[PDB]
Amino acid sequence: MKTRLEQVLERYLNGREVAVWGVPTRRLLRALKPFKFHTADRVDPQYHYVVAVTDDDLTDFLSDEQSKSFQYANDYLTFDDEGGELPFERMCFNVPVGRQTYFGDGVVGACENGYIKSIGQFTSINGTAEIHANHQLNMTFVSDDIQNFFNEESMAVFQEKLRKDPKHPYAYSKEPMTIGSDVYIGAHAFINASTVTSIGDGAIIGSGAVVLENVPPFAVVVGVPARIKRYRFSKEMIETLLRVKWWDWSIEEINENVDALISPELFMKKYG
Amino acid sequence: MKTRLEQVLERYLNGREVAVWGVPTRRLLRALKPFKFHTADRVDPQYHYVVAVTDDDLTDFLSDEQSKSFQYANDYLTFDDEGGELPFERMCFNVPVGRQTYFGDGVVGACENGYIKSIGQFTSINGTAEIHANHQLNMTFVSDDIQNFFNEESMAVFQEKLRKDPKHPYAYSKEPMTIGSDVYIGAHAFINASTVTSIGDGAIIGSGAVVLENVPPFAVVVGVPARIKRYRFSKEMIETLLRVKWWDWSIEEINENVDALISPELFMKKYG
Amino acid sequence: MKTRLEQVLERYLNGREVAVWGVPTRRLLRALKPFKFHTADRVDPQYHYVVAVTDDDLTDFLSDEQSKSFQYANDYLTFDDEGGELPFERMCFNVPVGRQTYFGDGVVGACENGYIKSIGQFTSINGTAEIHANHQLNMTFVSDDIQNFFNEESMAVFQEKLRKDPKHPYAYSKEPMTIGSDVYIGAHAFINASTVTSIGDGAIIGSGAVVLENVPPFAVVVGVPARIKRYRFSKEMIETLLRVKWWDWSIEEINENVDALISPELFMKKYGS
Ligand SMILES: CN[C@@H]1[C@@H](O[C@H]2O[C@H](CO)[C@@H](N)[C@H](O)[C@H]2O)O[C@H]2C[C@@H](N)[C@@H](O[C@H]3[C@H](O)[C@@H](O)[C@H](N)C[C@@H]3N)O[C@@H]2[C@@H]1O
Ligand SMILES: CN[C@@H]1[C@@H](O[C@H]2O[C@H](CO)[C@@H](N)[C@H](O)[C@H]2O)O[C@H]2C[C@@H](N)[C@@H](O[C@H]3[C@H](O)[C@@H](O)[C@H](N)C[C@@H]3N)O[C@@H]2[C@@H]1O
Ligand SMILES: CN[C@@H]1[C@@H](O[C@H]2O[C@H](CO)[C@@H](N)[C@H](O)[C@H]2O)O[C@H]2C[C@@H](N)[C@@H](O[C@H]3[C@H](O)[C@@H](O)[C@H](N)C[C@@H]3N)O[C@@H]2[C@@H]1O
Repeated sequence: MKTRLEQVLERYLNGREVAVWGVPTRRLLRALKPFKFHTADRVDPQYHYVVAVTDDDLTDFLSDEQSKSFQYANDYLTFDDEGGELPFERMCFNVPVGRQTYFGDGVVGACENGYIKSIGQFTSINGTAEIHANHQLNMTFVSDDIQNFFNEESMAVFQEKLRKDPKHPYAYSKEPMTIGSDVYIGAHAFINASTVTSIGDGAIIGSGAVVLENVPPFAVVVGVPARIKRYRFSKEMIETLLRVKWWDWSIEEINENVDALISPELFMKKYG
Repeated sequence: MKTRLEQVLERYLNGREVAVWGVPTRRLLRALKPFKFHTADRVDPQYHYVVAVTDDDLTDFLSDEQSKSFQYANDYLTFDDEGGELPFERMCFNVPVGRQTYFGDGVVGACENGYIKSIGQFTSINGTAEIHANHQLNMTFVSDDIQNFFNEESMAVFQEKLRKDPKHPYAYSKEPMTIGSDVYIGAHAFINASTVTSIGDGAIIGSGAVVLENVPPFAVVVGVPARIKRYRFSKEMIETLLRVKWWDWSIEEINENVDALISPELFMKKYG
Repeated sequence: MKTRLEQVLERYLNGREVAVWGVPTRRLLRALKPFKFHTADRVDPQYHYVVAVTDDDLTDFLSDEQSKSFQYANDYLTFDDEGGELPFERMCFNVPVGRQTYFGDGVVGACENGYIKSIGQFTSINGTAEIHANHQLNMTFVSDDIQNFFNEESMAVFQEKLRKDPKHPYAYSKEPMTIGSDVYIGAHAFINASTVTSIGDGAIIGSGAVVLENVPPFAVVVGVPARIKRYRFSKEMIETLLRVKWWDWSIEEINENVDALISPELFMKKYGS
């Protein structure tokens, strides 16, 4: 598919040459082949778009006096940062991701696995959070890679049972999960992709939480298994929030309405 | 002793040359010295065995149309994948590992530490699972690296007390862990190498579980600390399973009795 | 700002050349600018100090027969190991770290974020442990990166409310946390940098524990969220330990009192007063 980098370069490269900051990998070279590129030496934002290969390389680049006139995404990006936030809506494999939303390699993998339908705007997911499905639980075995030994006939009856399974092994037979906007997920959290179809808008998933069922909008869930500890707002305000959907506002609307975003009391007065 | 790649090349290289896909590392070049190798350009499975250096390199390889004649393990492997599954029983730091069994870097480390006696067949361990022992808890200090300041005399006094400690700090004076066959371990799980000697065949360890005691065969454990939630099968069927040991079956046997593998009621009718 | 490597070379390089064991990186070559360095081939501790670039590189070096003449820290180090243990007290992003103390990249990042005041001596932190703060919980939004869209007037109003927030979003307006000496933190543990200011001396944080408030000295905490399960020692010996502070002892004193360190009963007979 189109990587994050490719989506950014299609939007912001603007005919410049890519200055690679770090050791180029084969995956990077494949992504840059539609573009002119070279190993960064002296860089000028009028002439160059800087791609740091790793986050390590970005730290070095941003520590260098040459980076001062380079703006995030517009002039530079990290290649190995497929979950990194962007100022525009993007695709992660074939999952739409909203603005200013970030996540780590586990969620990137879940996006590739087809476990995720969409990730909302202004959503914050700690890099250590994980999303995996259940194996089959209604067979004699729980192994998945046993199937590498299955011939065509055995694999057919095995696959056929996997669909009829109402418990959705490997996320079969279910809708991929929606992760809403203005969502927060802390370190080492886990969401089960066989048994969860929605993390509601505004949900907060605490560190260490193991989420086995849907999280309602603006619920705060903690623990193993994860349980609703409280809601962020009253029922009336949650009702208003889901109607107004400030997370779809334009940048101008976000700034014009900043007092209502900073103050829930002013939000309710204006919209509720 | 031998890395995973070396065990695979010993079995499958078949007089071909190794085509390296990705930037090589010091440890890869050490593993490749007995074999002729070169940087991959054009590759053909009749002539070449493709070694992807990193998991990212493999992703790039399998996206290239040159790869679709290449079979997993038989014609290509990832070097940085010591926990990766294989169609034959292998060694991981002198720990026997069964067919189609995979685990991540934490479990690889525990094998190197001598914490694990063996890992069974068709066993599936999430890459973020961890296995560590306890430090000593019957001394004034809990630190391990204070011993870096111990002269000869102090080290001898410290080691003699560790060796008679019935709680097996650093897994001293206990049997290394057996992990059974048809076992599942989910994300962020932990197993204490000081207090656990067996994960029974068929055991399922839920994501986030913190396992401090042996897990009986076919038990499902969850939580912090881990406690049994349920058993996969009746006591009679568990007895039957531990007798038949389908996980030692030939590939022919697996396909012939695939009906019994997918239907536990057929399994008990045929073998119970 | 000085890397761990530079701090070690400043003390131990002793006029030698750095032999780089592994593929060098941008960050390594910048840290090696003040030094003589070359790609390692044949290495001799008389002439060379070996820097493994990655931990995997270090595994390869230590499997090589040339490495048996090299002592840890004195003659070799890993570049990608900013939280690695050392025989001297060091800085990690302006955070003092005691001797023989180790931690992983999660704690290193917490150091860089300003969340940690100091980390004590002989403290063992699993590499998978994580320390981060809460976002603001008193606004309409919980996102942080929404602020990339704030103009200067919006950002000012946002930052003003964060600074007056008594629950310390992003660790605002609180003391960075102290992590004591002789501390142990297990795999996948988490400490909340918004609501924790002290992990007491001698505390044990079990694997998977989610620590949301201060851990008293020598308490053992487990669970999500973490709860005190037991103390390592009696009240009297905890008082004695906090006074003797053997973790500040010199190498000479540590070996002279090895018996008191190994047997708590002997520790109290000598120090319990
Ligand atoms: C550079 N500082 C940032 C900090 O900013 C906060 O403290 C700053 C200094 O006091 C303030 N100037 C700022 O207003 C305030 O918001 O907010 C945290 C929030 C946390 N979820 C995470 O998200 C990042 C992810 O970790 C990362 O992976 C992703 N790429 C980007 C995310 N923002 O890391 C950032 C980062 O540590
Ligand atoms: C590539 N797809 C796989 C999926 O297969 C399932 O969904 C497919 C598409 O719907 C089906 N065709 C297939 O029959 C079914 O089993 O099962 C999961 C099971 C999970 N424990 C893990 O194990 C992998 C580890 O994560 C990895 O590290 C290790 N190398 C190999 C393991 N299989 O990742 C795989 C992987 O996401
Ligand atoms: C190389 N072996 C070491 C082992 O030594 C123990 O078993 C040995 C016998 O097999 C004994 N000779 C030794 O006396 C005893 O203490 O103690 C553990 C303690 C654990 N917190 C971790 O800490 C390490 C961190 O994982 C690492 O990241 C950090 N750099 C250094 C830490 N010690 O990994 C080490 C490592 O596995």
